[PDB]
Amino acid sequence: PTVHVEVHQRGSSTAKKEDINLSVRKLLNRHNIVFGDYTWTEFDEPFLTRNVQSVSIIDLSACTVALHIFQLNEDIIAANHWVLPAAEFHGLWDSLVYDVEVKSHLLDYVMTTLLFSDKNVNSNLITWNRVVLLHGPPGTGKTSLCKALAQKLTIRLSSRYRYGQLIEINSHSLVTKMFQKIQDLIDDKDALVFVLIDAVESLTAADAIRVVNAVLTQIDQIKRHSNVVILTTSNITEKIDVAFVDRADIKQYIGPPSAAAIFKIYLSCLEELMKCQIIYPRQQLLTLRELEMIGFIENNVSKLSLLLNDISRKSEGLSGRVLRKLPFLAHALYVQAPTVTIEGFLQALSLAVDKQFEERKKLA
Ligand SMILES: Nc1ncnc2c1ncn2[C@@H]1O[C@H](COP(=O)(O)OP(=O)(O)O)[C@@H](O)[C@H]1O
Repeated sequence: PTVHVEVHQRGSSTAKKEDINLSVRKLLNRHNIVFGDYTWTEFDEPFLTRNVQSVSIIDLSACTVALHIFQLNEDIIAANHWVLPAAEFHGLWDSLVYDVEVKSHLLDYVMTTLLFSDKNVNSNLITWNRVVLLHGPPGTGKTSLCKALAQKLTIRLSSRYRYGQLIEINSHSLVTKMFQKIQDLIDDKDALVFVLIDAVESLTAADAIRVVNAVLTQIDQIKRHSNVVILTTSNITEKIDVAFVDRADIKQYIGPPSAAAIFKIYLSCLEELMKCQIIYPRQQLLTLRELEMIGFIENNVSKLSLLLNDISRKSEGLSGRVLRKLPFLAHALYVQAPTVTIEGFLQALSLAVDKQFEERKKLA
């Protein structure tokens, strides 16, 4: 069995990754027994304190332990460009809460695609290509998940590629000049190059006819390369569109979150405010599973978690975008103070949610 361990090497570190590889594996033999996903940020060994920010075990270490040691990179006309792994995308993957194994299977699909591409599997005999489509209603994290997926793959494939690239083309819009810069990045075969075309449905809605055909033909060229992956998103979940998108061999529906997911999302927001001490004092909050084990009995330990559970349920229907914005509105409208008890914040969050749906009915 294989266990994955992501090692965040400090930007200021100059040590070889083989040295870090041996240090981290000594640390794991020390602790050796693991209960689940655990992350060390403080170390006793001074070589690790110097060169490693965090060691995270991610989903008894007699399994096969795979280390992924990476450094974050701290820093083209109509395109955004990041060198991967990018500091901007650090923590994005974990901030996206989907139902079980949406992100897992998506990672595995692209992993198999890259494996098949790397071994020159004949696609006439086994179906695969280099295009990925996430489709969903707007605000479900599709663009973020593409970026987070590109970051995960670069980190997980650090043995085959030395770094990654992400080019985000802004659909709202020389075309030869942009794809020349993309080809220069592809020319470096030590790099896994991701090209992200957001909301491709706007292309078929948009003189405008020539620009589209120019981009589709440029896409057809770069996808001929082994180190290229094309990520696309569509905010219309149902409709058919453009060839390379409709023929994408990986299609994933991304819908709005369930009440179970909303609960986790809110929990992550409340944890963050407690970490920053905007919510003070800190209090213990229960997960759904923990609530289910006590049959949802209302007592001092559970009262506030039950209240959050009920806020999550009347939040059903809202997108993730709105959900992670509501704690900001809750604080700005109903707290307006540097500090607030969790009781006060949950009440504020509840009002903010009601306000969202009042605004909704006015649009109806
Ligand atoms: N399922 C989710 N869980 C947590 N946060 C989410 C989720 N979906 C969206 N968000 C938040 O909304 C932000 C913007 O979403 P975005 O990726 O632009 O949506 P889309 O591209 O699908 O329109 C994300 O960066 C994220 O913080």
